[PDB]
Amino acid sequence: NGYWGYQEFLDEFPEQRNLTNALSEAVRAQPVPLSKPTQRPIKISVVYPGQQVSDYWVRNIASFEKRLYKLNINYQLNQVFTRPNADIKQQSLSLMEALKSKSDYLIFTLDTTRHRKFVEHVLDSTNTKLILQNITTPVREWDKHQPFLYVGFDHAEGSRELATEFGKFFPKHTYYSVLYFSEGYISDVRGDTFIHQVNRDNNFELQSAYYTKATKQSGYDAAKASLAKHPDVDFIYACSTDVALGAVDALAELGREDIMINGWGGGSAELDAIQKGDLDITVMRMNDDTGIAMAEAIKWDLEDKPVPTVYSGDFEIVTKADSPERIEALKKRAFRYSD
Ligand SMILES: C[C@]12OC[C@H](O)[C@H]1O[B-](O)(O)O2
Repeated sequence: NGYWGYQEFLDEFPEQRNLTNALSEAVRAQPVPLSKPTQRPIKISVVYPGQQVSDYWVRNIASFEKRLYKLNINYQLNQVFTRPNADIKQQSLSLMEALKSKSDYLIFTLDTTRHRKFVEHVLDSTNTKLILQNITTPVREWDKHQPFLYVGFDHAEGSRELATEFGKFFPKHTYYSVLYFSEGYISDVRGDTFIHQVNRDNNFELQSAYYTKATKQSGYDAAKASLAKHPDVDFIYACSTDVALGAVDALAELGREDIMINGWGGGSAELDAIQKGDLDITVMRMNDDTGIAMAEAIKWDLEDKPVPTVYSGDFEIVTKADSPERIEALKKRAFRYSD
């Protein structure tokens, strides 16, 4: 709460549903280069998390850049990567550092339930247009001055999808445990969604839930702790890729192939795990649509057209039973720009 649902926000503001639908159609269709020429190259700053097992951020940037080049948009890209185990203070520092640069657009990610007012205050203190990655639920407080774009793949949707699938894999009252992200927005929107739906619809019983540092090692450690205290579960729900892959390592170590485990995002490492059989299911992002959306949103802004506040991309479900052909087809769709 303090957030709009994606679909709810689109229901409340039809103009926005039009703008977002239009953007989706623009993403789907062939590049249509910049109508109105620019005065000079546009300056773009990026603050993203580096050194993760998840390829989402790097792929995102790659697709963004490809699409910019095809729209004949002339840009300069200053990329900053935050070291892992980087505090939120450290992230905020990287962020101010990037604001010094006085760029036209700033693309970044930050926990908005832990640094809500910080971001609200950055918003009110620069002419740089902000794009918030990996969030698709606009903040209610910010009605006076929303950022230029919230962009991502809606966490609650993907979680609902996973919930529905686990509902098919297992009978009512199944015991399970959860591996959250770090405390904050992602855990709330991927984990609690899942727990709520699964409890309400299938009467599953949660045996334990653990926060992580959002790293592979942490998902491994947390899986080990969790199974040490609660060995008897039929599956573990993981809130993210790195945590899932750590947990897979732990499950192999403890010899627990009787436990099911999901991925979250469906990037390359996950798809490999799925094809190996290590990961049982995932919800796959059609990854590149969000890089392209951002490039399309900047075009419109430069052609002086209205830009929607939010854009979410779509998902597919993938299981270890899917054929190589299905997988390759999905990769063809998701990594069309970033390969
Ligand atoms: C993008 C992301 O969101 C949280 C984490 O940064 C990534 O891991 B992930 O692939 O599970 O989704």
